Amino acid sequence: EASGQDLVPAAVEQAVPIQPVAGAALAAPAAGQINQIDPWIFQNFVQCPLGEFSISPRNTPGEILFDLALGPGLNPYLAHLSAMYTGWVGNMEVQLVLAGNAFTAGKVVVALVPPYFPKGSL
Amino acid sequence: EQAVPIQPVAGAALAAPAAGQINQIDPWIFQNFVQCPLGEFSISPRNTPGEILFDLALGPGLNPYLAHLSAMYTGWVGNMEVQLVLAGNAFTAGKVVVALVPPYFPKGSLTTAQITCFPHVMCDVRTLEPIQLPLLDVRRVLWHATQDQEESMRLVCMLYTPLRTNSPGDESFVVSGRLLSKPAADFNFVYLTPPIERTIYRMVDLPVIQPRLCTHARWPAPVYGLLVDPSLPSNPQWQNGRVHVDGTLLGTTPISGSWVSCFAAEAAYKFQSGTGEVATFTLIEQDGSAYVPGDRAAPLGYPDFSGQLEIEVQTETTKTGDKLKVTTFEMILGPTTNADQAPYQGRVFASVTAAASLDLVDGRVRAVPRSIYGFQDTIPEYNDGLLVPLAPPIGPFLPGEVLLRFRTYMRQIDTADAAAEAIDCALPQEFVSWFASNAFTVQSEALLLRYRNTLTGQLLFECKLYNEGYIALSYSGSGPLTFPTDGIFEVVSWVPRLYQLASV
Amino acid sequence: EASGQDLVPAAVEQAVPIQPVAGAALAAPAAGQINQIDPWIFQNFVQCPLGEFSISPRNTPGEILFDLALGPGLNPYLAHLSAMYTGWVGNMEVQLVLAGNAFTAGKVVVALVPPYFPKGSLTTAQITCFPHVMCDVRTLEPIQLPLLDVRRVLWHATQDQEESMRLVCMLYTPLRTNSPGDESFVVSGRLLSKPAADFNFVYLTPPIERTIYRMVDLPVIQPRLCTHARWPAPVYGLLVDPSLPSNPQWQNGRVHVDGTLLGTTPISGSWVSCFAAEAAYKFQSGTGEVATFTLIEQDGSAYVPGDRAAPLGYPDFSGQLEIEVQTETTKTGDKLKVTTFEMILGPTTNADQAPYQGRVFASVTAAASLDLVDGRVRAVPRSIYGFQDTIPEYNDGLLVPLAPPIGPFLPGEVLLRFRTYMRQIDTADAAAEAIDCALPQEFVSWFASNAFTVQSEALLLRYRNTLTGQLLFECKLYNEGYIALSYSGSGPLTFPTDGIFEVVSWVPRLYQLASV
Amino acid sequence: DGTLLGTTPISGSWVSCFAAEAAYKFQSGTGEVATFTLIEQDGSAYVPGDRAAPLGYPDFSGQLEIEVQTETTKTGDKLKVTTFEMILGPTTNADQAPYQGRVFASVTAAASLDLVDGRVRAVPRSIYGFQDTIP
Repeated sequence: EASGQDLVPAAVEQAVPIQPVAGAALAAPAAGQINQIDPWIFQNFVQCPLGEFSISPRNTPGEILFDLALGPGLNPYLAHLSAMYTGWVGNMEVQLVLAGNAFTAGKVVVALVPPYFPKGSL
Repeated sequence: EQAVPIQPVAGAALAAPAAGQINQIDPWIFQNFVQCPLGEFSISPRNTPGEILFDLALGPGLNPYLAHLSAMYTGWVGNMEVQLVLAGNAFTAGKVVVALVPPYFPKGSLTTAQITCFPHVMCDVRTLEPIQLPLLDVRRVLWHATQDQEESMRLVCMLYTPLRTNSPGDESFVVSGRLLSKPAADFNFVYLTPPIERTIYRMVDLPVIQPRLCTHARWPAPVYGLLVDPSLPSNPQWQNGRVHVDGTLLGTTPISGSWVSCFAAEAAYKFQSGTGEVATFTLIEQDGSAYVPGDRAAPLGYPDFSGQLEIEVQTETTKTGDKLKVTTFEMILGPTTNADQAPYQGRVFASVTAAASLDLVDGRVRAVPRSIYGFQDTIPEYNDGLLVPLAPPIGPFLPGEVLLRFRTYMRQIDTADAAAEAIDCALPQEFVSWFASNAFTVQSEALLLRYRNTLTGQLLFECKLYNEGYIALSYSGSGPLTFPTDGIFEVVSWVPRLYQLASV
Repeated sequence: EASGQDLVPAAVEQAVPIQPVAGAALAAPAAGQINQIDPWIFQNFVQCPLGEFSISPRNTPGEILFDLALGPGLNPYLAHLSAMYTGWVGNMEVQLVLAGNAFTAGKVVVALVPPYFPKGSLTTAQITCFPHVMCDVRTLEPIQLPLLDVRRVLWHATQDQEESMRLVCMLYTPLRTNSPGDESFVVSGRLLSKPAADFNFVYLTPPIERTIYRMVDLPVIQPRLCTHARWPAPVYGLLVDPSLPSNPQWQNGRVHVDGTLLGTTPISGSWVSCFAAEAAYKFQSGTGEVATFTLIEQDGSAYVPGDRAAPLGYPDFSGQLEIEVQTETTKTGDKLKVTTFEMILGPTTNADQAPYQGRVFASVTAAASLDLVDGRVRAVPRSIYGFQDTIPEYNDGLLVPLAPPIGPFLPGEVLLRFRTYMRQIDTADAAAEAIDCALPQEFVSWFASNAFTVQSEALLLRYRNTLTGQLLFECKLYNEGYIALSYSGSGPLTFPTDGIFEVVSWVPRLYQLASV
Repeated sequence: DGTLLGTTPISGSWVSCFAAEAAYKFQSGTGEVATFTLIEQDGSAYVPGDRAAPLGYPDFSGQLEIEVQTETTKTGDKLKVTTFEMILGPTTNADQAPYQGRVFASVTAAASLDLVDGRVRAVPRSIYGFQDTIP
């Protein structure tokens, strides 16, 4: 552990109110080919293409920090396998590493905006 | 946390026997906190203990899945459940007290010993997790009605003990807090009803028209650019283009855009051996309705700028061959120490400079302005020399806010002045005839407008619309800054009048 | 929980060595009436009248922070129920909220001093011999501690007479800060309190009006509308200024908090800076008309030399002032007429100017003899020539008993002046000079006609601008009828005149205010 | 219950006196003439409402001698408190508009008593021809 605990260690995936969602079990009988991705990609996390952002004190409230859309463009692998295949399915797990100095404050909110929502202001 | 001395309070089990239906709620609302945007605050080391940070009442307006869901139903009844997040780190100190004031209480100032005699929690500014606490529904009628802002249990949050922290040279460490709120287990709506749109829960949405096309409000000519100018008078009392957000029409503002700067009247033409053909118009509202001296300083549409202007009038001349003809006249608006221009009473004297006794005929007239002379952005003489009930000056801006302008240009006769200096209004007429044609209900004090470019999408500034009918903009420059005139105004939310914008 | 735990969270009532004490079980058979107090008062704590204190690094060790005595004056309820009943009993529970920044140090000690102990010194050597508790000025939670009722009579009376178990604390070892820049964190305290298991009142009497636990009500009227107490003119703006003398002894607009007048403060708003007198008009070949005014109270009652240095309402500045007088002259055709006299205050090298004895003089530059018959008349001012805000010669040049100077202030506190301007007759410049009182005349006429009971040393005020609803400053009000405000700037500082002074809570003298 | 009928001022000093912006001229007849534009005594502006006059305006007829502070532009004199002769009753000839905020005052001075414009409050010095009827 670090030293010390005048920080706030959120290690728990907070409870988001959204049902589970079926992945490549709705595309197995309608994509005429068997496919799997190397089972050692599912093991370690890895930085997205768009990986970095900064929260500087000049950023007012409301400035979208990182607006990243689900797809193969969220790994260096899944975006480099997705040049062979034509199409994808399924879920994903995203980490978020923001561990600012112990002399800071202020809070961010992450919102799983659904499809077909007009891009723009938010 | 949520240990306050209040008995449980029943809802939707006390108003079911006397309510036709008891409708339920999409059960994915009971599992998602939402924020009422007047539930934000920012403590700062320079805040004396006793300020009221947020004061908000129970209702369906605290949760935009209810402010909208309450257009289909007649009445609501039940509890809510709120939580407060304080964003402070472990090097701060100083308490904050949240109190559940009951729903019949003389509003006003509560000194820091009167906010703790209520039921209340006290919590530090070093608490990570949200401070959950319930918002029960203490009422006396069975179930409230949705189209009726009636009293209900309020939350008040007071800075009990000042903040004590260090702070760098920028920007002095505000401890910001937010509030969120979701329906409790038994918040039910009562009677289903065809959804009427103009219920009293509606963000005041502004017309989607670029300020370059909207018709100006003080001179009949399109807008030619909007700008800020801290050098010009910062508290003018123009009498046109003055509409409160909640619909009312301050001053002499007309609901058209064509009534502006032009009056209708019954004309009285008579010849004199001096200036010639003088005219004494007895005023009237343009549409035809008679005019009586009332609370507004002049008939609807009269000008509100001092200086000489000519008017164009159709005169049914009784000569031979020249039956009908539009001629120009000459009228003086300013005091000028000799002029019986009493619009407040309904008499305006306009003359010409003609040597012939051209025999006009009296009758109804509407007088469109043709050109100003010696323009002065100050009040004409609405009475002979006395006072007159007029609209109060625009304001008051927070320290570090300047009025937004909507500049148009006007015709002008002169001899050496070439630059066409001209007038500006607070809101283009397409906003006046839009706030008077909806009668929006007004939530607190000011909307957080935003002027977005239509194609690039990038913001330009965050103007704050004060519902007394103007648009303040945070600014610190020295000279008049000019903005692009091809964006779009769009609202964001309500906001407390103590809000601080982003400097431009 | 907070973040984090480099603080010290004393949540436990420390063990005080004192037996339990029976409350309203010794007054049940000797108070011929059943009584209970609303059972929802026993549930939540609530701030006392005297609730606030401050531990600033300047406070040496030994300075008593809060010395509060057990009684009904320790809740806003128990002090508002105790206007009906006559007498109380029983225990109480007091909290103590001192949660200073995590960069402080220093410790306080709280000692349940028993009754019949001589009030006064209580130095830092004999505050630990009592049954005490030591607590750090960093403690996070509130620190509960009891306040039992040690007594020898069954139930005390509800007049301040009785003596009960005070609960005094003391800045044991001083507060010193540790953060690396130009700031020491004054730790503010709070004090919440609730009646114990068996507090109870005894006999039910009529809720008399002028009772003893009226907190304070300052009149809800803007300083812009009030009337000045040193010149018949409205108030035109309040401000703070260190440049001017910060210890004057104005003999007008000087009332205690409990109404006791001081010096020569009138009760009217019209009696101000004027006087009634039996006139004596004569003529001589020099200046002309001479009036030997024999002073008399403005209402008509005869003047007498007393402790106050002048008749009620006599002007307490220095300089030449004109005067309006309604006189009935003998000249035919013009009998009744108002005329203007002139009177010079202060030393004049010809000074039988004894407003204390009862004689003053006026002189009009009349050519002929203004044949004016002597007569009782009042004299209202119209203009001042040589203004000097200092005490005039109340005797010829001798000593005269008068009101003490406005003080004393803490280090860094300035008098808060309600300022007005008076008509001026001068020759060179055109800046009408300014006079200023400590309390507008409405406050004097209000305190004089209410007779509150001051509790400890001062009332912590505020200033709520009613238009917008934001505070403006945190000014403290001493009992000697002046409003001290903490301030550090060099030039003056003017405040708006729409605020509503509202009392917040009692407070000792050592309360370090919030600078502006 | 606190309501303020009529035009009663709160401060006990606003009574029977009014503040106004002055505008002196000197006609060659009666003498100086000041056309006071009335203003609420605290300073805030005036608007014709439902009370008869600004707060504190006197409600008794009779020619009233006011005493007012003024400033002159002559030599050796900078400030001086002078008097005026205001008429309060109907007087059968006066463009007096206490409701609209315009009141006349004059003196008897053959010379041109030059005075600079400004803001002045007219406390009443003396009355003459008193009547207890509304002006």
